[PDB]
Amino acid sequence: YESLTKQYPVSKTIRNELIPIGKTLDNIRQNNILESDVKRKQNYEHVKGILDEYHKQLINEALDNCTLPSLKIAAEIYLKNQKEVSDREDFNKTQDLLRKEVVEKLKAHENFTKIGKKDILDLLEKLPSISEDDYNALESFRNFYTYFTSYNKVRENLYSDKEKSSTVAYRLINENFPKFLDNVKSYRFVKTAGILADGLGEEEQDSLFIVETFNKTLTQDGIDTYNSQVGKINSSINLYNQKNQKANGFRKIPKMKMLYKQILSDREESFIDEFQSDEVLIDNVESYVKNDLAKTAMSNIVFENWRTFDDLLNQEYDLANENKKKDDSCNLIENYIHQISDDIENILAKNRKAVKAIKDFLDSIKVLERELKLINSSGQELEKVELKQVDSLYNMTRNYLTKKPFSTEKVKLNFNRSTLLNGWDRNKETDNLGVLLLKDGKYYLGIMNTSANKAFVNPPVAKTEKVFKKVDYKLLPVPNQMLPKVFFAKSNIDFYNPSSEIYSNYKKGTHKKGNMFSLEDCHNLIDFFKESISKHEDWSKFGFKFSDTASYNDISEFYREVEKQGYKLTYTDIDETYINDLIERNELYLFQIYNKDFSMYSKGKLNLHTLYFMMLFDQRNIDDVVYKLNGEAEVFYRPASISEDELIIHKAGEEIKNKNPNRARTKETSTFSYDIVKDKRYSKDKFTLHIPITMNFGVDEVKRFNDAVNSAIRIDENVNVIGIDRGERNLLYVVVIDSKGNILEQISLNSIINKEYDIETDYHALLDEREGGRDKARKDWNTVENIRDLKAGYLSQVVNVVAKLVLKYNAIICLEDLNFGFKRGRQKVEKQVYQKFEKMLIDKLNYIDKSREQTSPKELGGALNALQLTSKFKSFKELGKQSGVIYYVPAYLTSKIDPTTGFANLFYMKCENVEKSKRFFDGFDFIRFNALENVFEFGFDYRSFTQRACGINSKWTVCTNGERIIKYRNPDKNNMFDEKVVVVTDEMKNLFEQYKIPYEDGRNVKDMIISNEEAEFYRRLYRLLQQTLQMRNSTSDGTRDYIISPVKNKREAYFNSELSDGSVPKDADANGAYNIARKGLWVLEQIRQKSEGEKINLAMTNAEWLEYAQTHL
RNA sequence: AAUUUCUACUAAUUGUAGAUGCCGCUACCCCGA
DNA sequence: TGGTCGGGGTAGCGGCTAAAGCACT
DNA sequence: AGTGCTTTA
Repeated sequence: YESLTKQYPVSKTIRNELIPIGKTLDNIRQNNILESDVKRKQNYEHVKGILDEYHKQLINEALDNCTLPSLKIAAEIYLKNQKEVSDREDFNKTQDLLRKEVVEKLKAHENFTKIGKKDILDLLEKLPSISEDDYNALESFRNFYTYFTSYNKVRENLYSDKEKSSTVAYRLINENFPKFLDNVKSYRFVKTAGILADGLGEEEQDSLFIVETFNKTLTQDGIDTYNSQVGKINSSINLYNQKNQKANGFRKIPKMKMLYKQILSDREESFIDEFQSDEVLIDNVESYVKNDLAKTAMSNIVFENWRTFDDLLNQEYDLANENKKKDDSCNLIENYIHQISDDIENILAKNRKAVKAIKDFLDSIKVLERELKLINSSGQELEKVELKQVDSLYNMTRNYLTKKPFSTEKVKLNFNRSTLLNGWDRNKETDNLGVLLLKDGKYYLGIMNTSANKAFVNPPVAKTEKVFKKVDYKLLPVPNQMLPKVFFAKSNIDFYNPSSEIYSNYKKGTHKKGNMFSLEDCHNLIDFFKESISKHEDWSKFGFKFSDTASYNDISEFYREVEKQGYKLTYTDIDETYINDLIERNELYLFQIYNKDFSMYSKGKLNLHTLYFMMLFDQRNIDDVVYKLNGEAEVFYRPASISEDELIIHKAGEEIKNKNPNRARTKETSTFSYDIVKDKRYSKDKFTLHIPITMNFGVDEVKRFNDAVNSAIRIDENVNVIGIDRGERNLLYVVVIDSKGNILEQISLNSIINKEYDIETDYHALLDEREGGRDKARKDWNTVENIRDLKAGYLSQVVNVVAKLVLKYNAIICLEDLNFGFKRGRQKVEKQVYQKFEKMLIDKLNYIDKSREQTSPKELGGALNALQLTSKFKSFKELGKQSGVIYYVPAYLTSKIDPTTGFANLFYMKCENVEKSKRFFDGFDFIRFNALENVFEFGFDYRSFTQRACGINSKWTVCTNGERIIKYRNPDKNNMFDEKVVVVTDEMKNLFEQYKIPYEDGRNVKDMIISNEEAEFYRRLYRLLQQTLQMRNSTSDGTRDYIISPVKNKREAYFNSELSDGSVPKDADANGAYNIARKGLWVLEQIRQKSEGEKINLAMTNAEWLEYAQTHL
């Protein structure tokens, strides 16, 4: 499995730590960044609600009020069967948004705001603010490096693929017209809204047949006009919705109309305009006739009852009168809350009034909205008026904590250079302000001061032999763009004439995508590029070796060859004393980096991320196709969190005890030094970096899952398979196997152990009893352990275990499916944390690394070339397919039950009627009894059962022997139950003695039982019949294992889990893991059966699975 | 009870063993004061 | 069941982005 | 005769 190595350009962002070195307090202000007092954020009442609010004008004065409304502009049946046979993929385009130029009509108006042109947001005041304590008019701050592609322009594509299901400006026309073709295929006499709308009497629209400018719902008036009034009238009326019949209540949750949820620009942008008095203004100042009704209590300020008159009317018949469920008219029991919305006869009429009296008044109308319940004004009036137009902006007034990660109004400050760190190339040394440097071992970092940026352009040669080595590099970005950018600029055209024919060819674009042309002229263009780069000196410093003239790289291949060669790092000696001589002038912000790892006596193994950063500048290695520093690397300061006083800590003499068993025993004193210990990471200030990384830079191929597995598929080196399962006693018991089902491991991941350190961790009961502690402590207050953080850490540790197993035994991972599977079901892990375990196991299997103090990195797990075992995942919808080396198989009717009979659920369902029970018995061949082993054995054949193709060969004779510890129900003493049957046999000898039947003849005693008729007799016979087959034991507290299949496995084995043999699963969930492994080997055989890049589906049928499980020997 | 970040660690020790894309685009969900 | 406020996550939704003209004071 | 840069490409 030596393929799959650096076969996908993965990328990461190392998050390292900074500490200064030298003086490192350069500036007179002592900030060293000058992001130390922004002051733009405290008392933000002047500025709040300006930019994002005037986005409302920016959208309103640009969108097209009168679009091309006609759905019939396509002029097409679509698909009603009244058309020609030849579709020719045109009808699906008619379903699709085949129009193009409505965006062109949208963008007709540039639409700058009343307050200011873009220049007010682009002119550099070079200040954090201009506003004042009294008021502000055109407040702004400096530009901060390309807001355009990032913050505000994302809102300006509404008919596009923005990947959010609310900007519904074209999915409405995409969906409603197919729905109307359905509504004319069938007719609307099944829906309730056609006539429940006692008035309008329509499902959605005033007249459903006609088209309409549905974007009226998108604007300020919102979906209230579309929905809210008929929502209000929807109540206990229409008793046939509450009294079933052929229609008008065809389902319990119909709600037959909906326009899809409010657009991104809605729930947003309350009312305010450019005025010379400022307000925080979270509330509707224009007009709050809105009422988000929530109709339970009226006059709750001055009534104090959650239901107004229901509280007054009665208190006994609220529960004394029987509920509606068993005793089914809704209009007499629930119509109270529908007639409760008695409308207020009048229209607190108030606006933002008293702010001018003193400088500080904040929230008048917000307090009015808070204290007053919704105004009960904008009702319904039995017909769907523009009532409740301003719920859409009260929806800004509420939930304002939810929507605001980043607009352009709140970007953070940094060094006095917007482009900080955008590129650390040779030529851009002067402007990008960044410089890399390092001594031996300690990795330094330099940032030039703004005053003397050009001071570093002249490094004098070495004088003293105290080096302070400095690193620089050189590259060539985006060669699709730089190559046409250079040699076609008007300046370089003057400095070097190109041929007019080639310029004409490129301007018309003969050589671009989608054309047949003279390949010799394409070669002429390529030569023009090559020789005009030969003209250069800065570009010519690169060792560029492009292709040959016999057949040159295509233009995409040309840019690939340009990009992959274009990166070279080097270094030059610098006098340390000279750095000391210059830093006095406050001209260079120096830094250096370390963490837990960089310390020689700290011999312990490295963190994985300090290995990458350390090996990045491994100057002895070229790092040609290995990690390359790239892109912006913005820094981040945080302040100190917790004080030393709050750090409660013992002084010298802290011989405290160990929490762990087997180390609280051996070393209870906890021998230690007296550098007394505590988490210090929050005890001080901090500086942090982000270094983007393109691990496996320059790799020339992105591939797929079949590509990411088929190399293993031809020649195996992987045949083993990991099983995974969960259960009660073991949380996540795992089982690996071999090709032919030989179990090779039985380790419970409840227990893990540091083998190299070779001291037992006793992880069992540090897992199960600790999560039990969380279970019994989380009910009343938020425990220290989050509800899933311990599971996250445990699964994180398990990733190392499974990765080591994969690399040791060659085994491939075969986690259970959760799509072809049916239920959600009772589970040991509640919210499908197993799903994010799949995600984590993919995410790490993108790349184990040793991460030790010294390395010889030329290895598969040597941190140079990490094996990319699985390609990246896209979606859980994409899951259910083989994610590289993480296959999936279903898990249903086999997670608990061995397949030897498998009828844990009885082959028939439970019997109630006496004659049906008799018929159910009559399929049996013989019910018998032998007093030797006391076995009251039975007999039956497969063919006489429902679903007579599900199983295969149910001719086995279910026996009855051995004890069972089954979970009785004997609720006499408040849900008591007998913990066991004494033995499964002999509990019905008394039942036979009730009739005194000759049960020792060897006859089919059934012949008498059909003649016997007693309800309790057959009820108890049912209980013992289901219980003798209950082959999994309900393990007690202080668990005991008994996997006891009544059918013999040819040797009276019963797969008895009390035994010690390895092939026998030790526990029930271990047997389930074994079953998942046996499905895993089958799906691997299914894959091997194929012989092309095409692969059959991963799924299984229950019949086929039961067939193979029967034929597992 | 030590970190750069998270779980758990004491683990010969101002540390141990294993894991992680930071800013960022706005959305859904699912049950609930 | 449209009835209102969540409430915290879930999943598919920018990244893994760096030189050169060019209009510049 | 020009440094900031938003532009491109």
